[PDB]
Amino acid sequence: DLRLHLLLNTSVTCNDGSPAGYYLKESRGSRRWLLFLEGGWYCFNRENCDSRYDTMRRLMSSRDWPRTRTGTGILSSQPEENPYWWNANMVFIPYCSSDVWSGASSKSEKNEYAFMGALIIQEVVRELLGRGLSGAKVLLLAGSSAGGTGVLLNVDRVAEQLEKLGYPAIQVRGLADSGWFLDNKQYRHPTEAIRRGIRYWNGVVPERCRRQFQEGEEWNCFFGYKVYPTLRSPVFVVQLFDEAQLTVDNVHLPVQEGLRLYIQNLGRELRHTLKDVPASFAPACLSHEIIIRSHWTDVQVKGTSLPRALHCWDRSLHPLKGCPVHLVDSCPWPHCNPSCPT
Ligand SMILES: Nc1ccccc1OCc1ccccc1
Ligand SMILES: *[C@@H]1O[C@H](CO)[C@@H](O)[C@H](O)[C@H]1NC(C)=O
Repeated sequence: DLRLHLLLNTSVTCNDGSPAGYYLKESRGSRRWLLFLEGGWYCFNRENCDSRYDTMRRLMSSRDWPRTRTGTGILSSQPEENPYWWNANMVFIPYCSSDVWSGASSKSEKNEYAFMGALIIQEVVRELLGRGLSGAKVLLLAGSSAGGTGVLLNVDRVAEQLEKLGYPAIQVRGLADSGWFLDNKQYRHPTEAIRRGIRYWNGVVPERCRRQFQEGEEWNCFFGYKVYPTLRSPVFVVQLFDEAQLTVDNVHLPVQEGLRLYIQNLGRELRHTLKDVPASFAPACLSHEIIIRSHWTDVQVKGTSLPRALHCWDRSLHPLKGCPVHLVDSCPWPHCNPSCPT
């Protein structure tokens, strides 16, 4: 169980103006800190956000949040469930801003909703420094789905925040799970929704990526293969046949030739975008998310599991014999890897 803390600065808020927060379980014998960003799609205009407020309200408000949450997967404290970081300080940051963690705009007489994802992350970091984060050696910013894209947009800002506050010895790193998407052609007839959302949210993207693509084109920085080369912090990417990617591509699974080629080309393109990413784990499976699932230990690429690959990453940041960090499947069809989830 991680315990809820609502933010002391009550001007940093969920969509509806209620306080944002975080769930914490401390481990005083450890200098490692794991901050996990929840996902859950997004909303991009007044009518679409009103719909979400009716039937997905925990993703827009803290009013009904429980006082505790169970840590699962990489957030478990049990070595059998979490071979990687079972002894770490654990933080779960709920997603209540509907802005893929990019916003910095308050509720006002002009704005029915507040979109403060980027500021929520900053304020969680700032309040944690008083509860032990000041003594950390490593801060791992992790996240799944919209939270995985949120890692890519925020990891370098966290590094900058800690340097300017006077903690230059804390090593900031990122782990982006199921947040690496392609702006490809649909199978039957996305970038428009992000382009509209960014204006609706006052969304912010990393500075080097913003300077490459310039005004009006910041939406490009929500796509992993375009924003990742601009990042300075070390980032491990977990992603080949992602179900959210296929949903936006209008693919629903006796497969004819046209769809067979479409699916095989998608896997080849994903593989291509990861060729020059040295810390990555990309199995040939149809699935979505992995790192907070209890059975995240079962899947393997080339004989190496995800917890092992992350441990090898840690060792590399002190090539390694028998402990690889770049693991991408080469076979071309979903589930050609025998260890894919059932
Ligand atoms: N909405 C969004 C949010 C984050 C990153 C990209 C995004 O574009 C939409 C999208 C395109 C392809 C596959 C999945 C989603
Ligand atoms: C509370 O958060 C807001 C938004 O980031 C900021 O303007 C303000 O400085 C914060 N308050 C304090 C006391 O730090």
